[PDB]
Amino acid sequence: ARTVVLITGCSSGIGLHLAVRLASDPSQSFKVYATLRDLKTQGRLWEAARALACPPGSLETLQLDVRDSKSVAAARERVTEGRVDVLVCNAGLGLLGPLEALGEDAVASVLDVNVVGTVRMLQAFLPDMKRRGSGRVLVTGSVGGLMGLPFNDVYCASKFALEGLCESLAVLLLPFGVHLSLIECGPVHTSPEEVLDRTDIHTFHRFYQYLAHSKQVFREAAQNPEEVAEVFLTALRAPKPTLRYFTTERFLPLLRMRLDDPSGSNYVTAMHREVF
Amino acid sequence: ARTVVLITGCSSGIGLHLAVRLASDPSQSFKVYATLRDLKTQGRLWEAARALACPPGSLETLQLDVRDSKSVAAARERVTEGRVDVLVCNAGLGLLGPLEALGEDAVASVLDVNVVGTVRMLQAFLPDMKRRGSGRVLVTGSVGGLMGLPFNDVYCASKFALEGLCESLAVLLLPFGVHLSLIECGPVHTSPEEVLDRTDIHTFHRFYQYLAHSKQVFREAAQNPEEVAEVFLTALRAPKPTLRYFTTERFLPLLRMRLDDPSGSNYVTAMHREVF
Ligand SMILES: NC(=O)c1ccc[n+]([C@@H]2O[C@H](COP(=O)([O-])OP(=O)(O)OC[C@H]3O[C@@H](n4cnc5c(N)ncnc54)[C@H](OP(=O)(O)O)[C@@H]3O)[C@@H](O)[C@H]2O)c1
Ligand SMILES: NC(=O)c1ccc[n+]([C@@H]2O[C@H](COP(=O)([O-])OP(=O)(O)OC[C@H]3O[C@@H](n4cnc5c(N)ncnc54)[C@H](OP(=O)(O)O)[C@@H]3O)[C@@H](O)[C@H]2O)c1
Repeated sequence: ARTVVLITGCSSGIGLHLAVRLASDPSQSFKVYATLRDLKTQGRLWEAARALACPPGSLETLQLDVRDSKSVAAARERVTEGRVDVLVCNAGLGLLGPLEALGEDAVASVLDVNVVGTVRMLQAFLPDMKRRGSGRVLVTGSVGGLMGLPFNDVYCASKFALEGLCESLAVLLLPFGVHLSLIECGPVHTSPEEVLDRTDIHTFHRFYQYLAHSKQVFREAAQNPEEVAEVFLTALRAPKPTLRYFTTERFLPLLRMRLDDPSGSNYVTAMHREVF
Repeated sequence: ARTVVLITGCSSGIGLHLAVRLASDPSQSFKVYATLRDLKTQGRLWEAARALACPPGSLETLQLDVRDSKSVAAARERVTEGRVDVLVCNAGLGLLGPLEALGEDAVASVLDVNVVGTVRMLQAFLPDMKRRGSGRVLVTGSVGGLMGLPFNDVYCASKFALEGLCESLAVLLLPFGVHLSLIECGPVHTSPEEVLDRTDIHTFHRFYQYLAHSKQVFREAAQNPEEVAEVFLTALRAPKPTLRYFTTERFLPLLRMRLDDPSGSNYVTAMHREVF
């Protein structure tokens, strides 16, 4: 039988690229349920699917909004095979700006989608995997869940939360045969007036500096989503997958500095200088 | 003038002990606003305050429920001095059990109180600190925000989120004169039928094992809250405070193992063996 994959957030970026990479695999090993918060956004996915000649029936789209457990449960029921071999929790939101300029609703949304939405997926799909003694869970991670980034406080909070969620689950899941892995990505190729009204002029200036620095890092280091999507495939095919896969080695040095001074002083100084 | 301190979650545990330690300081240097989600729980705080002979006016209680920005803003307005020198974000919730047995509401609450509630406090109080070029923010942290613990998936998610939140803020706040620090605590001295209905028998058994192990760690290693509260004082008086203070060195070895194998495999195996 085919490996059934269900992926969240497939309208663009990594989830879209992974869905068509799997559905178009030359071996035809995978059946992919590409889920999207809003089905009106499915056009790029189908344009990409056609461009890679995904065979008819290799790819199916479902509406699945991870903020609603009813949407999660209805998409689970639509899996005609009655099982999910590979669950990919990829749906996510960014949030950028001075902490005091972020709306309360925008903050709550990032946490609900990024964190509670993955909890909702794991509650809905983990129990069947545990009973079967098999299944693979891949979660899209970020360098921002491993080290704090200025002006990405809430986004980072959310990615760090996924690290804690997944590591805690991994400790239990070790002898169940169910494998969880984070795919740690760096940058991937996928109004000033309102921010200034909500913060001070110095923070606003630092924000500009962050943004100029971010643009340069992206221009120099953003990876193609095909390259990132393939790390998911690598994790899927490992007989004994590790908790974390890194899509690049570029941030490891910073990571090691961070990890080697538990007071946090070396990291805070080094990252302040790197960005500003 | 006195150092004005506002602390969240003062009904018991660390926040209660810190509030009276500060209010009763022999130098009478601090004016403490001890805030509590529900004022009906203030009795132990006042019993402790009397036992340490806090001078009249050294300690004041305000209702402050970090889930509501209106409650945050009304308590801020009650600070008669018009400034907060030291803000202590300590309010928190635990959540223990099999991930599939946790209510959706209980999950959302842990994140809203532990993460969005600290964001709400920082939005309300950081701007005045930044304008003044001074102020200290202390956040109660946990060993669970530094490494994942089985059956504490959502709690850990929330503590890891605070690490990401605070580290991201610290990178920006470096040149503003506003100091943020996490106080990293280990264990501190502060129905089966329903869990079994929501999970499988094997997970339920592992849960028992976790709980027996947890009880032994607590019995052997829980620190007195006076000792933990004093680390907050240490951070407050440091001229150049670090991002993190540890209340104990007991988990550093585990922390270093975790940090030295970024694949996460060594930690997951070691912690599985430690608990089970
Ligand atoms: N791109 C990078 O530089 C980078 C780096 C490290 C990690 N990552 C991670 O990669 C994942 C995918 O992002 P991309 O692939 O990089 O970026 P992307 O295009 O932002 O992908 C995110 C996907 O999540 C979906 N989504 C948002 N809210 C959702 C909800 N409530 N329910 C279901 N789906 C929802 C988005 O769709 P709608 O917009 O239609 O809601 C979009 O399809 C994210 O978890 C992101 O954090 C990205
Ligand atoms: N105790 C440990 O073993 C340990 C270890 C590491 C870190 N910590 C951290 O220490 C902090 C304090 O806990 P303790 O001091 O250890 O435990 P605690 O007695 O649980 O303290 C938590 C305080 O948070 C309050 N709280 C809960 N929801 C709130 C809300 N919505 N608004 C305002 N306050 C709220 C609680 O009051 P109500 O119950 O009345 O809401 C209580 O006063 C927590 O952040 C905890 O994670 C504890």
